[PDB]
Amino acid sequence: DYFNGIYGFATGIKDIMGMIFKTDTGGSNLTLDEILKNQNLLNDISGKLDGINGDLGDLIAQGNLNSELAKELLKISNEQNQMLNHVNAQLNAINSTLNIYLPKITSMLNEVMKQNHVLSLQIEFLSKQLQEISDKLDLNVLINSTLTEITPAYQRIKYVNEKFDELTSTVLNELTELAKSVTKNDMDSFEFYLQTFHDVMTGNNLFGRSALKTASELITKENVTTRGSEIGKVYNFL
Amino acid sequence: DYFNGIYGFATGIKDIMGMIFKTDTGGNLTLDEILKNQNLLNDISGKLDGINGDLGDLIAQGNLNSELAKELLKISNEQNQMLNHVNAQLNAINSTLNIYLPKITSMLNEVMKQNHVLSLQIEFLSKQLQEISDKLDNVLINSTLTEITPAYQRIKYVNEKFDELTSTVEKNPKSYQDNVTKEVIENLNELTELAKSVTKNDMDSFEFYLQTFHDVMTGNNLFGRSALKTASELITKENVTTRGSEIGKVYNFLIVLTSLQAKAFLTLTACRKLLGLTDIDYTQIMNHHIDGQKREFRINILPTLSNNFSNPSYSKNRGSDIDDPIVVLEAAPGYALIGFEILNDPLPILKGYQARLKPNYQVDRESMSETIYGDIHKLFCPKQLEQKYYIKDIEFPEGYVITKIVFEKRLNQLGYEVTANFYDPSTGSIDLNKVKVESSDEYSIIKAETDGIYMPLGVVSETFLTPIYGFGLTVDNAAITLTGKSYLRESLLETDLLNNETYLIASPDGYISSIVENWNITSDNTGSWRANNNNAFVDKAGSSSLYTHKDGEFSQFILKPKTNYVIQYVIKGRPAIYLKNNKDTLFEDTKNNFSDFQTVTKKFNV
Amino acid sequence: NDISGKLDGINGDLGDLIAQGNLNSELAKELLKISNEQNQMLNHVNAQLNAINSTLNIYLPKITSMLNEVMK
Repeated sequence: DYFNGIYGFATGIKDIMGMIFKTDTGGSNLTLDEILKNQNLLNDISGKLDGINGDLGDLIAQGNLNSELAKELLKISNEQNQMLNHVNAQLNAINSTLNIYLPKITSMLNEVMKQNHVLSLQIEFLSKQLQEISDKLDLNVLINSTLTEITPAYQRIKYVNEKFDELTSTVLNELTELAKSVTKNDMDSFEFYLQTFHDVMTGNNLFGRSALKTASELITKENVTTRGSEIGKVYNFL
Repeated sequence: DYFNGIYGFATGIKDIMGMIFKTDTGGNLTLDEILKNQNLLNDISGKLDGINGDLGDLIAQGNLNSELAKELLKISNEQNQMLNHVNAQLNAINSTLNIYLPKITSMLNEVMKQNHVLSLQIEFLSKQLQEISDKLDNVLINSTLTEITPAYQRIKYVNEKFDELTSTVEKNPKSYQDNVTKEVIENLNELTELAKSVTKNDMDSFEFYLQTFHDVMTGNNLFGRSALKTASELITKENVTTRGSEIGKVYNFLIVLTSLQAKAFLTLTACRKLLGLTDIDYTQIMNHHIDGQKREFRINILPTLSNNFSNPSYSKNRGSDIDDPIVVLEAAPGYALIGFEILNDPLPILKGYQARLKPNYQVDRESMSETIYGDIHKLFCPKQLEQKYYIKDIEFPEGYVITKIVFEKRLNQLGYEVTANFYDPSTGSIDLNKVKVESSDEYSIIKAETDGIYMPLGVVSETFLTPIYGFGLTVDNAAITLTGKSYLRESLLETDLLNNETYLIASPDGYISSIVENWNITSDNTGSWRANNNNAFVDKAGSSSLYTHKDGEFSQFILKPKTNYVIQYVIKGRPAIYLKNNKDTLFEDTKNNFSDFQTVTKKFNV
Repeated sequence: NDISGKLDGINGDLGDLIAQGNLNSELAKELLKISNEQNQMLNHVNAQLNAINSTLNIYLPKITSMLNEVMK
């Protein structure tokens, strides 16, 4: 087929992002963590209120007790039932929101994996056209320096990409855990590695050595006798 | 607008730290409480309470079989456990909304405000430091890269992310209770999470990176190679240059890096308050660290650096062989020459800045002016015949500031004469009677190429605008170089390398004056600009902007006859700009369409 | 275990007194409020003591034998 360029890849991505951004799940003001936390809290209060109203109910229906008192106990049984009813209200809403959500999500993950497979084919050609280069390589300090500077960020991004692909091609906890790690606000975040990757790529990094610059050198090292021109090989890397 | 030095930045920070340090958040939270659950819990609590209330009253009104009174009590405990456990959650939520959020949102609000003020004072310098790395390609060098980049990346990231989050947290604590949005809560969580990470005592701590940053900066690092020392090296061995002197460039670096840690410490202070840990006054340590970087700069690097500065670019231009031009840059009585810029966009132009001096070679912002000289290509370059260039490195003695430079080109023989007056750093008065004069025997001559000669181009100034005591023209490549000698050293040592008040102006990027009044729109008031309809209004595009729609127009009344002026404006969209006389049009710009803001530069002229 | 043991038998005795009636209304209330305070505290203590007893009783046995085997 045609390869539709970086602009092409990047728009293809933007599209899938949009598709995700426009998926309407249960539009609950609260997170996923807050729904499963609240589900457990309410499920427990419901569980306990049931067995209390159970016990209080058995006491009333064992009779043998004053009329006037049997009334007050009944009024206390109604209040208790109203409260269990009002609780199961909350817990129904939570359980039906989850019943909307997982269906909306599993189909959206499914679609993402599909639309992503289509894009990964448009660049499949070039794992084999880049392998052709490393085979024919054999050393600066300027080269070694940008390896040490980038590989941290490269490894995790690659890892998180591949592991996300592997987990969606088989659908859910394993996925929500990776999700939790990718989105956690701490100094050593995914976003941090994603940013420093770009900083290294463009040379916004104190000394101002872009990796593009350093990669370019290695490719134009006059030992590299593989097909294509310097332009091609570098643009491949890019 | 004045940059108040490192001392200035660092005390600005110390102040904000104090403001945080004196915030009270008295009283028990994880900060993992679902604040959205307030209504849910309040309701369950409300109902459970009144039932346990009624059942309680029944027990304590006696009249009740013993065996039964037991079972009812066991049913009261079950109920009470549950009410206790609920009110736990609901207390935490009510205190977070009621005590905590109010004291926190006002403190974060203030920090964001006082931090915006500091970030402006060094905004100039992300663009003046980027200018350097663009124009850049030992073991001692490689070693401080390996030593610092880990710490640099973490500090920078955590600083930027903390700033981005504190500016977009909701500051109205009312906004957090009752109808709070996923978005309002997510900003607060994102902040408390980053807080938890910034303050966590482990081998990969923020404090650890903040310490090793300083250790590398001062050369407490086995080898004893300071980063200032290495950063100095790279800059002095520059094959193609940027504006300013070695001193300026290095002191720029010094500012960026101190500023970074300054805010590292502020971020740290902030995060500890958010998490309600015991207060640490980082101020003492922060100041010790920043002070050491200064002394290391003042003692070990500074005295090796040049205060020379030159035109950073060149330009191929053809001049006149048949013109005998005189060009005179003369400051007014009380004023001194501060710097120049050759540019060629409208035409070959030499811009000259002047101003009145403050003590210790600083400049008086308000007293500051510029003048444009035209066709300097006829001064600097010949066209078909060789040009002789008398070369002399004119230098005056300490305490003298250059107040006039004259260029004379006669029969393709260019010369210059410099005048300097005595200046007193204590008062910052220039003495108009104590003048010295030098001019340009020893020369260099460039032969004219058909194509042109490389005339100087770009801003000839110090990084921070400062009066000058040397000046000269050099020739090569058929290339002409203007060089001057700044007083930046003498100015840094009285003011900022001593922790005294410091008043530095940064070399302007463009024009700083206009004959147009209220040429820079910022507020809604447009002063001298008059609108006509509600079709014409001020749009807040970050930096504000005149806006027109349908027929909406803005006008301003004004020039000497038969002279050339330069018009430049920064425009977006599809406007029409006129200099109309109610009969003639003197200048027109329609037919220009832009997606975004550009700058447009033209000239105009009985 | 000790705090639990003591709190239990007091709340036990105070509980029996309330449920044997014969008690002024206003007073029977205050004694109930003093039973809740006591019960909260006993509940909160038995929380800790349950965790401790299950760690020692279920968990440690199954874990120490599993770690033991793994080491071997």
